[PDB]
Amino acid sequence: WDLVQTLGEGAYGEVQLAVNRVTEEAVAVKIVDMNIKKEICINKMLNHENVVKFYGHRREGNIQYLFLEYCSGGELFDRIEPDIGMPEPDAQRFFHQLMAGVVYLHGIGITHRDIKPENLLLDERDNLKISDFGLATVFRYNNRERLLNKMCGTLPYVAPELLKRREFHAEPVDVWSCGIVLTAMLAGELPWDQPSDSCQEYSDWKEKKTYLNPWKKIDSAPLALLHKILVENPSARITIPDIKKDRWYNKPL
Ligand SMILES: C[C@H]1NCCC[C@@H]1Nc1ncc(C(N)=O)c2sc(-c3ccccc3)cc12
Repeated sequence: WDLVQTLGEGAYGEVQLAVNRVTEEAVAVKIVDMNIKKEICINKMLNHENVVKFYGHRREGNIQYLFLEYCSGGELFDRIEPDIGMPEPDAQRFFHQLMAGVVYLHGIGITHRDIKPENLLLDERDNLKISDFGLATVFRYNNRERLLNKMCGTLPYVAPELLKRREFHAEPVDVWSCGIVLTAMLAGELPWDQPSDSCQEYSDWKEKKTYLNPWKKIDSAPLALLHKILVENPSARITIPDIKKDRWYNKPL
């Protein structure tokens, strides 16, 4: 493989675009200097259209190479116009695909714990794929669930129970982050810096002050679904089987 260019760079390491010397086949290579062992272990379990395909891995010295399907459409983050978002049919289409991916992971007892537009890739046909399983874990062993207690994710995307409870159910945490992603796609704005009564924007949402931004930019139909997902009590929060039945979710656009 010839490393053509950087696709992403950070504290975690880097992602390179690699093109095959003879075939001209393009793949993405995640290069990490030794967590990653768990990322590899989780990746080996996955097989679905709405998850970044894992080809395999190779360790050279103390550096890990993860061979992944190349997603030429880039991050969902870059499709979100600041303070605008994107057209409602596009947001709906990406939300459907996001839900399909999350259903798949939850079905095999895996929680992502880092759902955000920067961790959602688009392929050459604009198909959405869940990416970066470095914070992911097993929450169900054999029809038997375990509660989680890890402080994973970026505060604007995290569910409020992470700040309140000693331990919590895995699935409502991913459902909440998907709701934040949906808000960002529809209005191009994160609704609150923190999911706490101490954050004015969070208190405003709980008080139903939807004449304020970002809610004033969102249509009544997706707003009604957002009112069901962004529920503080994880026990009262909408489950994915009920999201699949929502009026806006099933509205042809
Ligand atoms: C998704 C991002 N989450 C934070 C860590 C970095 C990560 N970046 C990437 N990871 C993997 C791939 C892949 N599997 O193809 C790609 S592709 C790409 C891209 C393509 C086109 C334009 C602009 C960017 C970025 C990227």
